[PDB]
Amino acid sequence: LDPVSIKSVCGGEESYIRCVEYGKKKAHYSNLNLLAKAILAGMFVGLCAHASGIAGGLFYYHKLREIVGASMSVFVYGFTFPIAFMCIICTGSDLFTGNTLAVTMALYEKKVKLLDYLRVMTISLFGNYVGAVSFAFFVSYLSGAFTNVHAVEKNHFFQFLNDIAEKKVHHTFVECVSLAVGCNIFVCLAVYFVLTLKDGAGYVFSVFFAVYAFAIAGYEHIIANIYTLNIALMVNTKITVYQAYIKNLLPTLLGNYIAGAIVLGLPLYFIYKEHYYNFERSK
Amino acid sequence: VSIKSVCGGEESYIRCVEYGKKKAHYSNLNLLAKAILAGMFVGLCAHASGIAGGLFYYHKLREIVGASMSVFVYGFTFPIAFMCIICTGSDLFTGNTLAVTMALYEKKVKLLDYLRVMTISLFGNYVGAVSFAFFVSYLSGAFTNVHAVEKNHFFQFLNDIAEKKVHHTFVECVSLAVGCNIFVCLAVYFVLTLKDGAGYVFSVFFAVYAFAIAGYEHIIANIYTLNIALMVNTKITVYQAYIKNLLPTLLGNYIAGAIVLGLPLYFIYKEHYYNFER
Amino acid sequence: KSVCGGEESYIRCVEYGKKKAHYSNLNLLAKAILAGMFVGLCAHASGIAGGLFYYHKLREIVGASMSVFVYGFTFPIAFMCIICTGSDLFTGNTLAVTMALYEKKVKLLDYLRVMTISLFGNYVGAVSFAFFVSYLSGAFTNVHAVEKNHFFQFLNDIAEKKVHHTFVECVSLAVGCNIFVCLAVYFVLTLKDGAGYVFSVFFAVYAFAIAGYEHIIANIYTLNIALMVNTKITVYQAYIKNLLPTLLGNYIAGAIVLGLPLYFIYKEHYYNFERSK
Amino acid sequence: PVSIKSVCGGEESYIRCVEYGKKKAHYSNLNLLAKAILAGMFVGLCAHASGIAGGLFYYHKLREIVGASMSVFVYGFTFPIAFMCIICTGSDLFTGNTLAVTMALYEKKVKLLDYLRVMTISLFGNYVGAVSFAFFVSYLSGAFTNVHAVEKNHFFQFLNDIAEKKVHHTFVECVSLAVGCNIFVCLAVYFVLTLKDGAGYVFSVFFAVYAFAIAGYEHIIANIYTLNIALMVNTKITVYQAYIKNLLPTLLGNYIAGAIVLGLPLYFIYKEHYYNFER
Amino acid sequence: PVSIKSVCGGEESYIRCVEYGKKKAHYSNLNLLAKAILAGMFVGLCAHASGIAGGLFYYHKLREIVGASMSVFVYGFTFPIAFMCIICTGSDLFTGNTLAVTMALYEKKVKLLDYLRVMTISLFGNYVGAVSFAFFVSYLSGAFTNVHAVEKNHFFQFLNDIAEKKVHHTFVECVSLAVGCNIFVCLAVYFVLTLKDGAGYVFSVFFAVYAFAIAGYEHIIANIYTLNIALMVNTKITVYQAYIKNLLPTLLGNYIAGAIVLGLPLYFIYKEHYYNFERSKR
Repeated sequence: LDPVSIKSVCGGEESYIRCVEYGKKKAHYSNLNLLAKAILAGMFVGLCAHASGIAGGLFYYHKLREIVGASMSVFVYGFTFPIAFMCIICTGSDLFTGNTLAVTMALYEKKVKLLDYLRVMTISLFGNYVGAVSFAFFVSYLSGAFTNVHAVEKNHFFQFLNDIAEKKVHHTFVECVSLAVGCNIFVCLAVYFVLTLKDGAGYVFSVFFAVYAFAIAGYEHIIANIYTLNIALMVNTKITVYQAYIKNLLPTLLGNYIAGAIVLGLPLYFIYKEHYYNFERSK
Repeated sequence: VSIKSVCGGEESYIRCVEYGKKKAHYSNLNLLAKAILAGMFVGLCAHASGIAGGLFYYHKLREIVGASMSVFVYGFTFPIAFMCIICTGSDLFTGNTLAVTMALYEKKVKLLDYLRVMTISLFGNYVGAVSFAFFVSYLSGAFTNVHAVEKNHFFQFLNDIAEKKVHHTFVECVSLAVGCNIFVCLAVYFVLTLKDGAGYVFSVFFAVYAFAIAGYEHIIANIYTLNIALMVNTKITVYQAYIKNLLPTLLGNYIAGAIVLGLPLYFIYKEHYYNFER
Repeated sequence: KSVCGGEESYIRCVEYGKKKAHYSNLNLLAKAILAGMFVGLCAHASGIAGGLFYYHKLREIVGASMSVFVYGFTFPIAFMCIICTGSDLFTGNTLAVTMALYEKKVKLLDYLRVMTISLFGNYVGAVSFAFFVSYLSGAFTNVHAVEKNHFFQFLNDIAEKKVHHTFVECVSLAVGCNIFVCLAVYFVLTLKDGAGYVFSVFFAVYAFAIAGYEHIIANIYTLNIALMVNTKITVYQAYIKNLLPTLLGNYIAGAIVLGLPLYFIYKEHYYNFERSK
Repeated sequence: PVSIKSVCGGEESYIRCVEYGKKKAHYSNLNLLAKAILAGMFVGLCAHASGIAGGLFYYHKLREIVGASMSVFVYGFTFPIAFMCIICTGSDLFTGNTLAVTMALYEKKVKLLDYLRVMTISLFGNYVGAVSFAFFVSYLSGAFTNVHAVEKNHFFQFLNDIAEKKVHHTFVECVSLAVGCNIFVCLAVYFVLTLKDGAGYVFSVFFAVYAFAIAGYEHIIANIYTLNIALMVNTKITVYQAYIKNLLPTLLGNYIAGAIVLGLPLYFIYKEHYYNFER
Repeated sequence: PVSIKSVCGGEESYIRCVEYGKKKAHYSNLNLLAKAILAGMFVGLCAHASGIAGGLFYYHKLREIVGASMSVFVYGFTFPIAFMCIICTGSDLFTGNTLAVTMALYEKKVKLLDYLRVMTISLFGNYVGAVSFAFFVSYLSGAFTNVHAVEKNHFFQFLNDIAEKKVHHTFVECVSLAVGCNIFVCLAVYFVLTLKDGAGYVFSVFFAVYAFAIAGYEHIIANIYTLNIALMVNTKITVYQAYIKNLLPTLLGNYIAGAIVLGLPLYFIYKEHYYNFERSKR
């Protein structure tokens, strides 16, 4: 006897087509369903961010730092954080960062009209913001986790956050923009990874490595940064709204959109636009 | 030749709805044993993980890394509980909320069966956890106070985790339980959708690991930890255990499983379960 | 799909347990011996590892955490070999052949023959890999210098602990062990894929080990070799205090706490499945 | 019950290799250039990420105990995802192409000019993408700046040390290190061509990449990224040391690894059965 | 939804093995030689990588606190990639193919002449590949050079230690350690042969070879590469202590493990089941 082979891989035309169709479907939903999907996605992001911050603050201890700095903490933070996108995608959710590439690709192919593009993007952005800030208020702020203690021994869950936030509010426009470009490149790949492996083992680990690289690299995300900076504002961490909404979030937003539609959408449309035709004529 | 293993959203929603539905033809007596066995599994993994963490809680290591490696290895070790629970047909409260409540919302179950399934499973988990705490953890002398400071790294850890679980306030434990049960319901959704074997392990692993290393409270693990921390004469009072820790984390886990994930999910997908029947 | 769980698992298990009696006697003995020396192999490995990390100056900071961690990380490879080769190990089969007995698929004499022969073969394999490999290698010998002796102190520091545990302690720890191992066999026969096999057995065994639970077969190896290298123990302590309670506890767990309930849980399904055809 | 064999042997990996290489030259001169640029982009991005990791693990005090141990390990843990992105995106890397297309040629499926067409388009696009990402992201971010203080300057100092060590080798050393690198790389390509699984695709490449990373091997495209960005951030190196001392030897070695060490023996083993295959 | 299971363990994993060990003997002399040489190249490559890792971790100040733990740990984490190379590219390795060729002989599918021929070709190719990589790559690359400076020499000293531990053994010690090594690697071959799924191959062989390496057992090919590179970079050993004190015992023990300790019970257990395979084949 001899077993039978299974094709657990299919790339190229297949993946691009899957992504364009994904972007196409997002049209014939309704406003409420997209709203809810986006809010759930924001909730998941915020939850995994809470978890990763607590890990980091554990490893960001009074004395470890005098030797090791912020390495172990950022590492475990990155290690803990990617579970979120698995939740998001396998729940049926909508992420603004993940929708840039797919839906602008469906736009380029002249399937999703413009008003649809705009309302989908706006609703997803709004819902993600809602989810993240909500989870920042109810679950985190009321849990007394990241609150100041005035004890060098015990306050290592505060400094960490503070530090990270104090880091994201001193860069310049160009810096944040490029870092967000890198972020969205990664997460778009991560999305491409989950629309291509078509198996359980492949999804988890590809998305894991993508998001771990994103985190350990120090890049920026409009949905993660919202959570972090809002909650740091809830604790009276040494930042303000100016330093957060007016300085950082707009850079990250524009960088994500760029890396989504231009850096990675135009090339992919150009390369494959001629094989997406032979699939639409047949059917 | 070619077909895709993973299936999210619609298929997974139908799956979870039917899984909640099937908890109501089991004649009131398989549920009890299934629950007690899941509780035994919980307490077993908790014993193992507490030993793991008391190892990295040594006298001198505390000074430098201060309770980091302990929590990390505890989280790394705890997950297998869920795999053994699911691969055995057992029943767990924190994971039954989501499914049975979705089934309820769809008018495939009544309030009677819903309430009694909830109650039976809760009681079975309590029974299993306390039984394992008595038979294995207390008589094994693994968590005995050896007053010497070199060898007492197994007791202190427990004393210094439960002591934390019992000096919260209400809202705090409620929120932390909401987080925990969101993670858990999500691990269950995974295990129902992936249906592969690879993610069947690693998705649940990562989810439970985040749960543990984040600081969230789980109703069953709490029962075990606190009961066995009572057996060994820690500095926790029996009032600080049942009226400060279990009530709020229970409420929070039910909140999370029932309204946070369930309601919006049933709202996004109500339409597409109305078509499968026909 | 590549996983069913719950019902089909019980049936797979009782069938796997039922085929152990059509086997000839010697074949079963050979499988048991192979499994014993597999256990001894992986134990030698895990021990050299935990000894590497039981270093003179590393102890004074972390104590013994790194060593036991590496032990638990390395050991979870024997049972993969036992399963893939078609062997038969005692702790793993306690549950399997007791269920076949419950459903009236196996008699008493044959069930007990299976148990005796498998235990004997496991002992043979363990002691054989001990003598012919671990003791002639000169790997655990003493050197009388704290710089290199970290491979012997470890042993002197572990079998001096399995020994001093009292009766109920060893019984409960063996219970935990055999529960983990029963779940491991359940998984490895119900999760139908390589990733599933490997990563559902690995975590179970790592937890068993890191938890301080005692296994009948592993402790045989450890105590034999600890006797050969002239550690600070004795045959009395090695056989009476540690092995008999471990055996009793492993059997109690595999055969009562775990198989007696689920048997009642999933009885009608096996019954009608055998009435099917 | 069903029987499954998601793996395949060497008789068909070689054929897939041949076919992949054969296909590679049938594309336009435009989409090939774009694929190359995209692969270089991926490479530069993951190199940025891995270098920031390694520098994070390069603190003042952690150096005085473990030197440069953990940094290389985390670097090599982070580096591998580049080839996943590349292969699943449909893009081509120059090193991978060196073995894939040389074989297409030996079998006489391709001709002598499309080989060079493809090689040069790929190398040009890889250089373009690497240098572009080095500029738009790694120099516009102040990540690898010389802040001039031993607390944070580690992020730069690491690069300095790595770069300096990379450019002080003799001609015969870099060619051999490059040989090893490209061997591992073409072998990971072989893997992802034959195994046909997500677990495979991910981890078979993870291990190989971690290996040629932490072994101190030299890769042709990686080096374009880290040497060009080094020039930007004003390390203690020089363009002569960066181009005539590393890239020429590295390229020669990568090529004589992809196309001789592994290419000729394989073409001797499995050529007969390719004749069996065609008909 | 349809069920799929990949691993058909036990009985099947024997049959395949036999056929495997048989194909090696229908091949030609050029093919098998090239295959062995490629496997040797792979072994030498991965061993160089692993030594560099371990010495990077064997830093002057790290040793005074940890000894040699992290070194061997990362060595064992890095080495288990040669095996996948050899498996997927179709090479004839010695310690591995010994069990299969035995099984093919015991089952009277192969002759004694052919057995000796295949074994000699395999071992010769391994020696060639490993020495070629130890000279053309590892020795010219100055990786393991002596600098006579402790802040930097930690890639040399590591080697100078490993070898200086492999050549203060006695005969029975090395024989048993080789027995163990081969009981591990033959087992790894069994895993990939019977798993038939992606993660199976990689992670099974990874754990097996990691345990092997961390165990301290000796494998005939790796020791060739290591002792030869050490002789190149002028450690404190010589050739007598290389082939007379380590390689003969190691090959002996490995062959014993392959064809006697393991396998022979696998013939006795299953000899019939092979006979169960032809008559119903047609």
